[PDB]
Amino acid sequence: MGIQVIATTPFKDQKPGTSGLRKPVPVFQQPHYLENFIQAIFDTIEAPQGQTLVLGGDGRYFNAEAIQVILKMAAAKGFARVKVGQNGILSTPAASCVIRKYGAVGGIILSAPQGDFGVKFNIANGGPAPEKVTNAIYERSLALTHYSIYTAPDVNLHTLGEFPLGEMIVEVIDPVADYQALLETLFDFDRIAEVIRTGKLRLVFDAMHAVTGPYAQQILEKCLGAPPGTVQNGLVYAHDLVQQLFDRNMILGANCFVTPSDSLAILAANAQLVPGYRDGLAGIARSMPTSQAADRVAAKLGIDCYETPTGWKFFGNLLDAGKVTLCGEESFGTGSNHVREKDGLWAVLFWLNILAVRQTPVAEIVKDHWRTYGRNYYSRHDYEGIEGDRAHTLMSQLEQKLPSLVGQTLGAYTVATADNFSYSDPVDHSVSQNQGIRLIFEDGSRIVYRLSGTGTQGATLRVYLERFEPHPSQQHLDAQVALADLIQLANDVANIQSLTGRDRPTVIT
Repeated sequence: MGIQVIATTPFKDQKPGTSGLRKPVPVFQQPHYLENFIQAIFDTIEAPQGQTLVLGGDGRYFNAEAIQVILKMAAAKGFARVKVGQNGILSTPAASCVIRKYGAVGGIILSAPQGDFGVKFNIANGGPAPEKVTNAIYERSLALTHYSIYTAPDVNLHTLGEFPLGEMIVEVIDPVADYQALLETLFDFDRIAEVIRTGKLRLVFDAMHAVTGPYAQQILEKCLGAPPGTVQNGLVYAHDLVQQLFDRNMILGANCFVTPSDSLAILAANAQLVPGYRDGLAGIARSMPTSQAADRVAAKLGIDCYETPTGWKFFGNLLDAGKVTLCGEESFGTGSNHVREKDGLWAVLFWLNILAVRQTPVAEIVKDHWRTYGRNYYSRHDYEGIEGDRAHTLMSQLEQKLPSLVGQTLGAYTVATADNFSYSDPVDHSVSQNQGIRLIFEDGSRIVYRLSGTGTQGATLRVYLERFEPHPSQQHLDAQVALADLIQLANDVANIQSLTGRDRPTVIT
């Protein structure tokens, strides 16, 4: 029955941030809440005329109804076509792939405190929206008096094809096809299927949930022949398997978790074993608080190693410019220039290709990596819920002390660098300042302090502890034992206990 203007009034906290707008499901269900935010997104696209929008999500409650609103608003917007996943299903790496392949203007990914609802906006290069766009969406969400939508019955998404909706085409694509074709240009799927068939080696992963869901289903079990039950539908630690180093399948059993910090280093050190990275890496990038494990690898390969502020956001300029091929973020995962997002399956397949070529279990690959490059012991200590400006007093009192720290020896560690991390973008030349305090020692060890959640009633102080151990006989300690000396130095110099009243960290990774 056609395009309609519908009056609305602003909501107050439609401020996206790093992963898009994440609110409890009832908050997104408020009348006009979703429409307000989607309207604010579309008002940043100026020339939708012949453009394509990508659309999908992770199933889960409210996604089905939300995709129907987004389609109907896209038709009113004037998009030529919306590539939407079958049954509304599209993963974040898949959407990044699909956006990049077809030149889409961007995409809306509906994925996600456990139980929240999330709306993410990705732009033309396939990556997350930069802050200048996110802030523009939030500001528009506070000034809107109306929105446009095409009133029509819901479009069925069970079967593939092109379906009309106004002047717009609703193309229901296979969620996995394009994305699996990209993964097949990067890895030897033949050799991966072989090492699963023999079933002698555990499966390795570095991002939580990488070995679950319908993508890991179709690729690992249906395509690559893994035994049913391998993929969970909605764990042994590699450091444990190395300590325990001093007939039935193995894939189907436990999966071996390698931290994103070490995984990025190992993957880069074995990159030339796989088809997609045989000619070599252009460079590596990690978020600043990620451990320096990949630094040691880049140095031996003679490639640059970029240190960016936390976010898969800053990786984008380096990947587009060809300065970087592999990248990783502490406690989040790894990825490459094949897409513009963290990719858990990519790392899982990349590990499985290494295991198939080197013919050796994960625990030996890791033990050998540390033998060659040294181990970067690495734990994060979170102090959650400090009040607002006591954490700010902690960071200021420490920032004050930093110039005098340089050159001095505190216990066993000599300070090479004590600074407030700033990043000058080698492409943007945009400076990001005050991204955390770094104590960098000459032996290669490090202590990093960052504040998070500034804006809430409370803030979280994060302390990153890193000890570099070159001696192979010292490379299988318990991480907290190995870090004990750096721990009590980090606490003393910052005066954590005296200035926050906390005796224990809240969380210790």
